[PDB]
Amino acid sequence: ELTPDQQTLLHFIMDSYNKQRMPQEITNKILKEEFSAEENFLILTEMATNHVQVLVEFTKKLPGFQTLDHEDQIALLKGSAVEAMFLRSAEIFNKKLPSGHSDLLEERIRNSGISDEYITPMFSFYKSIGELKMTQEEYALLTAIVILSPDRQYIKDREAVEKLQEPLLDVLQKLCKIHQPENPQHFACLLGRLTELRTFNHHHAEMLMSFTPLLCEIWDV
Ligand SMILES: CC(C)OC(=O)C1=CN(C(=O)c2ccc(F)c(F)c2)CC(C)(C)c2c1[nH]c1ccccc21
Repeated sequence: ELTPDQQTLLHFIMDSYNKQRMPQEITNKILKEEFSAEENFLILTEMATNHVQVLVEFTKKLPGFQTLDHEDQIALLKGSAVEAMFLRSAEIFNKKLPSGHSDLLEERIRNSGISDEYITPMFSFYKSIGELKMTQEEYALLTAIVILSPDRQYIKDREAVEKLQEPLLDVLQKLCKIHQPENPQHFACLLGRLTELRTFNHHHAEMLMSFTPLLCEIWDV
């Protein structure tokens, strides 16, 4: 069902998606026998910095992204960093772990210097989106779609972003039909999550209200 053009777009995206730290690289670090809230916060700051570094690089390689106006490119990166981080956290969180460990993961993140006001919403999101049983390809495409969002603040040429976003949505809709052929609702389910992710922008802003040179550059703190 993917056209040849679509197959190659997907392939370039998965090549670049596959350069991130594996879920266990992240999750082994938090779950190790020796734990403190203090080192775990520093640990999370490091992981957030690497996530942004890897996202920056993902935008260099994302087909068409570097044909955009340079200022718009930076604005898309800054407008999408936090949403991208939470989506990847959902993907990571839903990967199988040894006995007791997903419970342990959640409890440590809950005792890392950040209040329950933020943490509870975020784990409900991870578990809910987890029940959709998205493939790696769906996560990758939905990430690209988040980044190429024409309605971000400060974009000068919104039509230019739209022209790259629409082909990605077309690919995603095919992937949903390929991967869950008996679930006609799937694509609409993922459209929903596009909007739900945006709620995290406010929480994170709040959370920070209560860092590394890259995070200072991209989060603007
Ligand atoms: C691994 C990448 C994709 O994600 C992270 O970096 C974040 C992960 N976050 C997760 O919840 C997360 C982290 C690790 C996991 F293994 C997981 F399943 C979920 C969220 C948050 C807000 C706790 C956090 C994130 N980083 C923070 C930095 C400072 C302060 C807070 C954070």
